[PDB]
Amino acid sequence: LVPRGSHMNPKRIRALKSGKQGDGPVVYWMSRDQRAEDNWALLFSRAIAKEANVPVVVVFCLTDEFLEAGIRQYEFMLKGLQELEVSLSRKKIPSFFLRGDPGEKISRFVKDYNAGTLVTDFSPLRIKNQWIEKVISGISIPFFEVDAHNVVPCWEASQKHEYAAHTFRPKLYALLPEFLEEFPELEPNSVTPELGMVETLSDVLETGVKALLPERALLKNKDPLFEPWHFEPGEKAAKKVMESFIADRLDSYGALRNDPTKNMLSNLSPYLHFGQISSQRVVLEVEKAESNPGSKKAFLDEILIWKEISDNFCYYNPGYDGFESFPSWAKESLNAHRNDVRSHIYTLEEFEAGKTHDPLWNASQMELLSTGKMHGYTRMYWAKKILEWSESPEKALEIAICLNDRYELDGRDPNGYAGIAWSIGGVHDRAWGEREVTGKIRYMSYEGCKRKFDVKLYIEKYS
Ligand SMILES: Cc1cc2nc3c(=O)[nH]c(=O)nc-3n(C[C@H](O)[C@H](O)[C@H](O)COP(=O)(O)OP(=O)(O)OC[C@H]3O[C@@H](n4cnc5c(N)ncnc54)[C@H](O)[C@@H]3O)c2cc1C
Ligand SMILES: O=c1nc2n(C[C@H](O)[C@H](O)[C@H](O)CO)c3cc(O)ccc3cc-2c(=O)[nH]1
Repeated sequence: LVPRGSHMNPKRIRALKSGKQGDGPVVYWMSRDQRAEDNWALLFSRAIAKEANVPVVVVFCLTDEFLEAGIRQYEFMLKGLQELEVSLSRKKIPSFFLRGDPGEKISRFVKDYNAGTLVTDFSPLRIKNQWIEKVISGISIPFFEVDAHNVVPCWEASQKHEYAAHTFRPKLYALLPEFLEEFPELEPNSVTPELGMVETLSDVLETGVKALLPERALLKNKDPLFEPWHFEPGEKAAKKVMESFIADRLDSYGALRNDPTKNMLSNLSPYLHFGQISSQRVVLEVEKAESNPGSKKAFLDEILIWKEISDNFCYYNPGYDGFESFPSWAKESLNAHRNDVRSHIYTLEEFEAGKTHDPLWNASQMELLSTGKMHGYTRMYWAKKILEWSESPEKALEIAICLNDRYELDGRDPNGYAGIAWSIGGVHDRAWGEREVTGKIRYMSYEGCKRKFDVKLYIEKYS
């Protein structure tokens, strides 16, 4: 059914719904992993199709709202998809396009297109679970899930929530020999569909990407400060970004990754978030590069351990966007400090506009507003001050999530929920010295940042 093959480890795929395979095509419902290369979900779909002697097709369902995403994210995504249509067409793989709630739309497409098998990629977010539940209730064919985003499938890396990077790391590293491997080439279709009410991705893109942008987003926020030229979308551009990282930035990454005045990060996160490039691919190429061992170890721990522990966090904590997901020590500490007098209480709107008393905080928010990607070091500072200057930890978490999800190109992502939870709630951290308001949550002061990098320069750049 799912045939054996070179580099096709069956542990990457599991049945969401087992059943009777139909005579029709294999449909890959693409959602998280928007690429044609290095995509285990697409590769498995193609293998299932080959075994059944049917075509494989791809379908995508555009929702007009997604976790507070606006025009900046939808346009980045849709420009990517425009390129993807060409790549898929070159492999003779049809791509179809739906609009609305994927729950309803995907199950109806499965009926209308007479799919014999359904496959999707893996996301641990609540919204994907909700769509999947609805689809299952509406189909009568087998439905598989493939982890295309993680090197080690999320449900294999650990059977539970990992409290620390140091408990996850040995589990993950022990499984790299099995799962850190090259990808096979995607075989083009050899079987022709020749196949109403179904529009192709090509069809819907004939009048451009702008026509597809959600109306509700534009109306809610014109997004005047966004600068679209910092990150070009799509698989080709992602590859360029990875190659320039390796060539120009990787050697200095270990020394300078915590300095937000230096452009020494990979800049891969928007591409990784939309699955326009594979983290497994990135790891393979970094492993091959001759660079500083310190920098390689640091980079690999981020894209392997911290990225995959974020999927672990969301997968094993259904309330990952809530205070109750925090470790017990942190809930106890924040609870004990709930009635401490705050020095500042900012509204969502004040934080959003960068209108605090702290110019480093404001500059961090301006980097986010202007570029859609805040430096990783200042993201920690930024979220921690939202805790410090909100009425409650719950309110802080709500605000941090909202701004991250509204404005980061790489947001609405397990890495964001996990990073915000680390920052505000000590998830995957330890307790530090007790303070008013913030209790034992790790503190990051303005003066501490001044000691570590040129704060004045960062502020000037985003003024
Ligand atoms: C408050 C807060 C919010 C965050 N929100 C997001 C988010 O919405 N989306 C997002 O992808 N990351 C988020 N992160 C994690 C991290 O800051 C970003 O992944 C990183 O800054 C992206 O830039 P880069 O790809 O140039 O990073 P690089 O340092 O080059 O890292 C390469 C890749 O490794 C992964 N990675 C790196 N650092 C982390 C980390 N700390 N946790 C998890 N994975 C990591 C990412 O996939 C990243 O793209 C957040 C962190 C914090 C503290
Ligand atoms: O399948 C979809 N995935 C969309 N995604 C992808 C999202 O990463 C996945 O839907 C989740 O991983 C759950 O599968 C978006 C991601 C963003 O950051 C912003 C907007 C979207 C919109 C959609 C969408 O309309 N349909």
